[PDB]
Amino acid sequence: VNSFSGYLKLTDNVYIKNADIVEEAKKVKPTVVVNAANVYLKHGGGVAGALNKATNNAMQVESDDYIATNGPLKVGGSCVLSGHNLAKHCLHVVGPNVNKGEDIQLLKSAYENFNQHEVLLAPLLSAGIFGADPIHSLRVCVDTVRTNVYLAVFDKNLYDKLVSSFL
Ligand SMILES: O=C(O)c1cncc(O)c1
Repeated sequence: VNSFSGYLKLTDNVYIKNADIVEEAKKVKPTVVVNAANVYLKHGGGVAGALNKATNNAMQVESDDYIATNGPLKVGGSCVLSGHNLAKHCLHVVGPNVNKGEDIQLLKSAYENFNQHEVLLAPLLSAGIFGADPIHSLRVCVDTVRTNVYLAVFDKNLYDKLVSSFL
């Protein structure tokens, strides 16, 4: 049993809810929250900007030190950093950004990072301002992630469309 409440079960291991991931992280304090990161860990907008704002910019300060030491992530890659006041850990995952021309096939590689963690609170990778079709992102998630994933979809309209269209 875990602390996640009000989710809709899609599969054996994937659950979904209409929720602000920031508000959900603050309530649950999950072991892992996933950030919709870019390779530079520049948390300017969407999930990353909202998560970073909720940490009072401590996520960005930590991220800048990580990049100064290690250089940029790969598209499809990830790193584990602090979850600050939101979670134990933040798994920063880089899905491909369609608005930068990145290979959508990298979305499966991005989701494979989730399999290193038994339970996660996450957004749909490459959705929102990353430009991918969220229906596609949910299908790749279900077909890739084997660990237990609790998806927080920000848009009520989109949430209802994801549920209604789910095969
Ligand atoms: O994860 C989301 O629900 C999301 C919704 N809108 C914009 C965005 O970048 C992400």
